[PDB]
Amino acid sequence: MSYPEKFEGIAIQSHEDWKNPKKTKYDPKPFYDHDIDIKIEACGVCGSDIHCAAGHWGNMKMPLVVGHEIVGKVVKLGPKSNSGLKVGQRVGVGAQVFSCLECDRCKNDNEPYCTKFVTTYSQPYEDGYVSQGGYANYVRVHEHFVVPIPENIPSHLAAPLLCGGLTVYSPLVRNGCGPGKKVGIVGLGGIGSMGTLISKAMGAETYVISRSSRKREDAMKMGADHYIATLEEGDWGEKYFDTFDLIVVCASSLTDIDFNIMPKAMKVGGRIVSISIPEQHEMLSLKPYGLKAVSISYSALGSIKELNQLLKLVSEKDIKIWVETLPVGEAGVHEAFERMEKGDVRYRFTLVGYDKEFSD
Amino acid sequence: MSYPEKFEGIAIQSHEDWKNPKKTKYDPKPFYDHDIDIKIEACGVCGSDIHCAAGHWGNMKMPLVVGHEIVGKVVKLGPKSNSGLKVGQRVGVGAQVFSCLECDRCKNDNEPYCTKFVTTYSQPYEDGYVSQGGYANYVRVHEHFVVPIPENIPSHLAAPLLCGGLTVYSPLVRNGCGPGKKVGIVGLGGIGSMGTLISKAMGAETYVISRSSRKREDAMKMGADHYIATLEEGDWGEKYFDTFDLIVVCASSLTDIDFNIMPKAMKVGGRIVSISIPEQHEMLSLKPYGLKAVSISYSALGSIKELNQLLKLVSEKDIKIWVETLPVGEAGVHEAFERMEKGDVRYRFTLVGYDKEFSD
Ligand SMILES: NC(=O)c1ccc[n+]([C@@H]2O[C@H](COP(=O)([O-])OP(=O)(O)OC[C@H]3O[C@@H](n4cnc5c(N)ncnc54)[C@H](OP(=O)(O)O)[C@@H]3O)[C@@H](O)[C@H]2O)c1
Ligand SMILES: NC(=O)c1ccc[n+]([C@@H]2O[C@H](COP(=O)([O-])OP(=O)(O)OC[C@H]3O[C@@H](n4cnc5c(N)ncnc54)[C@H](OP(=O)(O)O)[C@@H]3O)[C@@H](O)[C@H]2O)c1
Ligand SMILES: [Zn+2]
Ligand SMILES: [Zn+2]
Ligand SMILES: [Zn+2]
Ligand SMILES: [Zn+2]
Repeated sequence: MSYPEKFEGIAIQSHEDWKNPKKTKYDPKPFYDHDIDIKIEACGVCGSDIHCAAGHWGNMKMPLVVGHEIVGKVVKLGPKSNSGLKVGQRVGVGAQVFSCLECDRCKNDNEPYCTKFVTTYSQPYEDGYVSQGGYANYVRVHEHFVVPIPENIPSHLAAPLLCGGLTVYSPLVRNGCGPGKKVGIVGLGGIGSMGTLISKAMGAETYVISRSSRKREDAMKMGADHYIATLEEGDWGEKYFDTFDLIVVCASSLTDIDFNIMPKAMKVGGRIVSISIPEQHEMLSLKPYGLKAVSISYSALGSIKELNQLLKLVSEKDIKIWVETLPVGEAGVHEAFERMEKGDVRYRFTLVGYDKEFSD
Repeated sequence: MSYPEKFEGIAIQSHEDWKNPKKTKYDPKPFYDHDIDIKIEACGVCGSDIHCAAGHWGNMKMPLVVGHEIVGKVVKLGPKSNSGLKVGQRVGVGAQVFSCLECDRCKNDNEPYCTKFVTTYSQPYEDGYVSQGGYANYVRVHEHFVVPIPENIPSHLAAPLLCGGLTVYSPLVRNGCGPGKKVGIVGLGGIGSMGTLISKAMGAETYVISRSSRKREDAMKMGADHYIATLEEGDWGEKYFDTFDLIVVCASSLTDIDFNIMPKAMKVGGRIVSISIPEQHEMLSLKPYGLKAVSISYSALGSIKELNQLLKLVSEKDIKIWVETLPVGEAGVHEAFERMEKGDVRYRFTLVGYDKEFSD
């Protein structure tokens, strides 16, 4: 029906026909004291959107609305709301959508690591409702996880930051990325590029680390201080020995990644932080003998604090990421999904034209 | 013959008979401009002394004088010596004995991680001579790697800190071991014991992590603010979820770290540092999302700068490690290698009584 009782969206109907989501109406989650309703206007197509829909993460209950780099207008506020969020405001919602908000980790700005963590879609809340929203007309989210979008960031350029961006930003900040450091980006995909830009915006000397040579010209155009092509090096660890302070791995998979070499290019005390979550059938493998004075670790999304910090940065040092736009709808999400599989993205897809697709 | 012509120690003869080191004389390494000669007066038994003799590091060119926790007085100073070391001065030498002292890692106090790194024993120098010293009347080391043992530290207690000690000290100071911070030591062995102490010494709430409760009492005696039993407490990472900032492991190895549990006990940002040395080819496989907000790596000895700090620390806060001495001689050694390869050590042996064993 309409916005209050039913939500509509382009939802995955089966993990086999994942490339052909169908428009669907579905019950919103129950509305809670702090939840907020957002009418979407733009959403970013994230690699996770794919892994999930393709069933790479396990059998997900269907139907399923994906997409978690949401930008839209506040349309209704929860009873016990409190955060200046005002109906009509252009806000954003990323990958996380809930946290206990009371444990130390939460109060210490580490809600991505909260015990009661809940992702935007494909997860059941305590009430049992499995998070939806994203490629839809409305999303229902607890206010703590809704951020304001700096007035000067085009929606189609703000959206991706909400997850792909925040995902590189959190590890970068936390691990010293900034003036005078030598940062490295593995995998120039959707996150990688944002991670390259954001890298520079923070002040470091960034190295893009890809396997083929295709993305070279593009990397420099983003401000890369240098480019490396694994397949063309034979042992870049050996060659770039003792150069990197921090390296963030943003690959969609870890199969074409040598964690037995990477350490060499790491300065004493350097740190390797992987950001990826590959198919359920993959491990992070390496001969430990190399983690000599080098630390390897995995990182989740970022804190909402960091998320606002990023939004501030992109807004201030005026960051313009690489996005292509497609209209929400079965045909658009199809092309989006299709191309993401083909890796045929000039980095980021942002579904738009939400109002001329969902009507009432 | 004697000191100038050639030394003599309790050398090993074969990786097989490694438990029966026969006394042997050998030509000292060349005496370069900046080297120094030390008539050892005390030495500590390091686990690695065993590991090397047993051949866990591969087949070594025989014979071989192990031991690299050397304590002794200065005999001669190379023609260009400029450390400020006086002859007869009480100094010490540990696991490292050389570094290019010209590379960045060096001018930045990271000698252990230097390219031209050379260990105290069983390794050829730039010139080919295989490093000796240790369980002998003397040892010829580059002055740079000679530290002035503090006047108030009984030489049978100073020695262990040269290696063992320093090995845990570094990981601790480099990872912020101190007031507030909650340190966790895994493996109440030799290195593990000096760790618990130094940890408390440095002002950090310390937990000792062993599987059994055997050493449970000793731990509390050394200052441990708490004790944990691996096998005994089942899922300790759960019980102690989100507590440790740092954990320096000293057990069997890094690939024995049940990451399906240990990480759990690490607070977001936590560091698991192994101090054991992995096989150049051991390969580790943890979930891509296993080290969630937890890093993992290993450390090697420490810089002399740190080595001195440790000494200064031990001197001032006056710490006494749990040492048991033995006669520096074929007989003694056997008792040591024999009780080391068993754990029948009250943490650290110190082969003393040099003067009354080598004569001339
Ligand atoms: N922890 C978190 O909070 C979080 C949040 C969001 C996403 N993620 C993870 O981030 C990934 C999403 O990727 P994305 O959306 O940023 O980018 P994407 O547009 O999917 O591109 C991924 C890029 O990584 C590289 N890649 C793909 N397959 C690879 C393989 N087999 N071996 C080595 N490199 C490969 C490619 O770059 P090159 O060809 O240039 O090497 C590719 O362009 C997923 O794995 C997801 O689980 C984690
Ligand atoms: N990187 C460096 O600079 C450096 C310098 C010196 C030494 N090291 C390394 O440090 C180790 C030397 O040990 P150490 O001399 O300090 O002590 P040690 O007296 O040899 O005792 C080692 C202790 O670790 C634990 N352990 C032994 N086998 C184990 C196993 N299979 N699984 C789990 N835990 C086990 C035991 O403690 P619990 O029974 O209480 O658990 C044992 O008492 C070697 O592995 C060496 O390579 C590295
Ligand atoms: Zn929480
Ligand atoms: Zn994402
Ligand atoms: Zn040692
Ligand atoms: Zn050097």
